Amino acid sequence: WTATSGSCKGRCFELQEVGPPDCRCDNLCKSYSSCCHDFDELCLKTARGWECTKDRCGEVRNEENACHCSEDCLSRGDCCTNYQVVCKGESHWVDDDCEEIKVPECPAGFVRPPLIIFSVDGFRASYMKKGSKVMPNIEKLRSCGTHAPYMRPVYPTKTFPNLYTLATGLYPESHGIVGNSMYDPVFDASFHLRGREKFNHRWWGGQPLWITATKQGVRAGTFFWSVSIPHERRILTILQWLSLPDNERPSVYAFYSEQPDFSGHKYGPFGPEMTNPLREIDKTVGQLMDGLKQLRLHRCVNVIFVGDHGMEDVTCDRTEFLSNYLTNVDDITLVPGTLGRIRAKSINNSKYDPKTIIAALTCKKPDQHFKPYMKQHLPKRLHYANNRRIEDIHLLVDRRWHVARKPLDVYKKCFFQGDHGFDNKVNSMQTVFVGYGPTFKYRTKVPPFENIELYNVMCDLLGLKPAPNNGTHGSLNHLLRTNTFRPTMPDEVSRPNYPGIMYLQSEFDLGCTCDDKVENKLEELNKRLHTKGSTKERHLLYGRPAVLYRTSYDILYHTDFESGYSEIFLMPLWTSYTISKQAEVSSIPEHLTNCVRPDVRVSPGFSQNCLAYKNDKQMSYGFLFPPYLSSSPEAKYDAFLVTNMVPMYPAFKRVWAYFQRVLVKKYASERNGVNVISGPIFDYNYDGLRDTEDEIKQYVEGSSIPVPTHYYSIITSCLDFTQPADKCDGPLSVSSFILPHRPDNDESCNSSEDESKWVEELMKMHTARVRDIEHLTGLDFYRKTSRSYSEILTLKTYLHTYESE
Ligand SMILES: *[C@@H]1O[C@H](CO)[C@@H](O[C@@H]2O[C@H](CO)[C@@H](O[C@@H]3O[C@H](CO[C@H]4O[C@H](CO)[C@@H](O)[C@H](O[C@H]5O[C@H](CO)[C@@H](O)[C@H](O)[C@@H]5O[C@H]5O[C@H](CO)[C@@H](O)[C@H](O)[C@@H]5O)[C@@H]4O)[C@@H](O)[C@H](O[C@H]4O[C@H](CO)[C@@H](O)[C@H](O)[C@@H]4O[C@H]4O[C@H](CO)[C@@H](O)[C@H](O)[C@@H]4O)[C@@H]3O)[C@H](O)[C@H]2NC(C)=O)[C@H](O)[C@H]1NC(C)=O
Ligand SMILES: Cn1c(-c2cnc(OC3CCOCC3)c(C3CC3)c2)n[nH]c1=O
Ligand SMILES: [Ca+2]
Ligand SMILES: [Cl-]
Ligand code: NA
Ligand code: NA
Ligand SMILES: [Zn+2]
Repeated sequence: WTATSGSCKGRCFELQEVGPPDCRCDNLCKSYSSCCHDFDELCLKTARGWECTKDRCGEVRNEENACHCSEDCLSRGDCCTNYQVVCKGESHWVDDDCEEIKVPECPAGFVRPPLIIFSVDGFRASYMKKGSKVMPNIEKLRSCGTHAPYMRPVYPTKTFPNLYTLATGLYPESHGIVGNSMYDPVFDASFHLRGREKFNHRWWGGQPLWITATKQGVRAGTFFWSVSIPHERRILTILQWLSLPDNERPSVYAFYSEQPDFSGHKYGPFGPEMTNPLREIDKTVGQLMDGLKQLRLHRCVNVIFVGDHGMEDVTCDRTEFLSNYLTNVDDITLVPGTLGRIRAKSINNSKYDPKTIIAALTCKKPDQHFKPYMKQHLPKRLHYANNRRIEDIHLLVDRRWHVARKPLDVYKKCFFQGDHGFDNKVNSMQTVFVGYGPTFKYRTKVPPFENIELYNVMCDLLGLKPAPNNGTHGSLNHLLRTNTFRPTMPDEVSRPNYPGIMYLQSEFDLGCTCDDKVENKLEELNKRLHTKGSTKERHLLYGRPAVLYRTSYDILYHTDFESGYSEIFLMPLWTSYTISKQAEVSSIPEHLTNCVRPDVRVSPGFSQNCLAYKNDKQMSYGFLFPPYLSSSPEAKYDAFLVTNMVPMYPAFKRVWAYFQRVLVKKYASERNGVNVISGPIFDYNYDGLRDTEDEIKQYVEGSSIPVPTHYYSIITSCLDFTQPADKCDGPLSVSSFILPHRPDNDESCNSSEDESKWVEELMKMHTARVRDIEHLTGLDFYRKTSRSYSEILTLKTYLHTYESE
């Protein structure tokens, strides 16, 4: 109950919300049916429209008008945004040449440049080029400021997950807004777009920018606008707030546009009906910039123009129905559309089985347009698993398609021609970023980057210390003229041992055998120097990775590769090797097919054993440095060391062998040499973070050898591919992957065919950032390069997406 009989007089768009049942006059009151009786009359004035005309100039202040063209309007802060243009011979902001903003040029009393966040729903990245003729204000922001060709949203590429990621710097799994629709089993409660539950604070985790600012004594504009308040009124309200006295005036403001998303759903992303919504958004930008210019704030404010996600062509006829696959369709609940989430209809049904649901959904039709996953098997780059609100069973839906439970759900719910929500790598889901203002660079293009990074930069823009988040602070310093954040490399926690020869062959009883008892002063000083690290500068190009947690591990040198070997996990944490463009691929000699050799630098007690693999009928083994790329028949023996061995399911060995035999040489040829770092990952609790020993759920049978959940590789070369990887003088180029270590290849529907038809497609799907691998392993890479640390942070956040242009 609200006693809606108080008044909004003098209170219109008040900045602190009042506690029921006193009536409200803030920009959100409509959404709560809590505005005072007189809110529309006082606060939502529309008389005479939104623009000064010739004959309104100098007029007598009529307070009924939506905006004013009288003489006192400038000092009142409530002129129509085109006042000075109509009545003072001034030019529109878009018609002025842009001039570099070297320093903030602000009115007296401003302690920092204000930040205005202008967010647009469904603004697909290619609108910047394709709609440029009809968006002159936006094009001026873009070309005069700092811009990215596109900005990558988070998954799912839905509105609320992405806006809240923008606000928090957190993945949806961490902030808790994991879709536009959700069930939380602990609350036993549901979140929906329509309705009241979404207002309850328990849905909304992390610390959004407005709370960060408030806690640190930076005043924030109430960010959110009830939908019926028109755009013109939102802009005028922001401009009025910017006229408050210094002690009351916010330093950060937000504008949100429901367009072009609203129309994009109805007409598709490039429907001829889409020109008008784009023109209208540009006009709103024009009104803000003209308004700032009137207030002499146009060279003082930092403006961010940012989208939440793009929009793809999707129609009712491109719907797959679970009723075409499942006999038991009534025993499941589906969250439907551009992603699928499945759980049991009733928790009292003990006959429901996710195993059989997944199987009935796997590779059942030749051109099936969704793929089912247990959430912990989704590509790690999605970071979409560690939340009780994310159902165990997930469907990744092909772009341009929908999934529904039953055909009745679609024709009793063709309306729409656009939608979004798909894999955040998809080109049509990419969105926009432009930063314009004193703190951004002038006429600068920056590479594509992920929206999780922006919270840190908005904090930087406001002099705020960011709450802990998933951005990599410093990776976007290259957007900024000043206020950069100067991070330090994390300190190494564990230093390595460098073991020499300490064990005799006969101390090992690992049940391993090798055909290698075959016999020199020249070449014996040689093998010794290699084992002391003589070739190390060739194979470890960027320093050894730092171990950022407490553990016991050894560095092992070899002719062709270097590794950091964990005495706790009984395998390398990392193995580093360089493969030049000239390198040759050889095969494993026949006599060496099942060769495993004891490593006399590492005790039997800290070694794997071959008997455990023999006894484990499910588990086999592979090598991290591939024997195929050995530099000489003699160096090849190093590759069969028990300290280079890792457990591998036979089904995964198909993947791994093709990577090592075919793909590594292919990249070396294409990139003029590559450096490769590979290693195991353990993430049994699917939280994206390195597991401790006591979190490991699976061991090679009868042993203490832990089974990795994933294998990674980081493949670095010179960005200037005219220089070989091992002799590179400038910026680097990287691609990485985190392959799930699975006992079957059910994920790849064509896996009964030759690896040349399916493995590279699997690797692409599991593309990753170096930063993702750092979280998962507790390692820090690129410790010693000649590049600036900010530049290295950017490289560590790079994702190679394999989408076309
Ligand atoms: C992306 O960035 C984020 C932010 O940095 C990273 O997430 C952080 O990771 C930390 C490590 O996992 C984690 O630290 C834990 O904090 C626990 C206290 O948590 C509360 O307080 C914080 C701070 O205000 C708050 O943010 C949290 O909010 C979460 O929970 C509510 C709902 O419950 C949500 O509204 C909110 O969205 C958020 O949920 C997310 O995080 C939780 C995990 O905390 C997930 O479960 C959710 O699914 C969701 O993803 C909390 O309100 C603290 O209690 C933990 O301490 C335990 O472990 C330590 C090790 O130091 C041990 O010493 C302690 O004994 C303790 O163990 C005890 O509790 C155990 C569990 O019950 C029990 O098993 C033991 O036996 C002990 O009794 C821990 O330190 C931090 O909370 C989150 N922060 C956020 C915002 O999510 C994230 O990792 C990054 N992702 C990647 C890929 O890098
Ligand atoms: C969807 N929505 C909104 C709305 C607008 N902006 C938002 O976040 C932005 C605030 C500024 O920083 C950039 C993020 C949010 C987040 C989701 C809570 C919601 N308002 N009205 C409406 O329908
Ligand atoms: Ca983990
Ligand atoms: Cl959703
Ligand atoms: Na075996
Ligand atoms: Na298969
Ligand atoms: Zn939408």
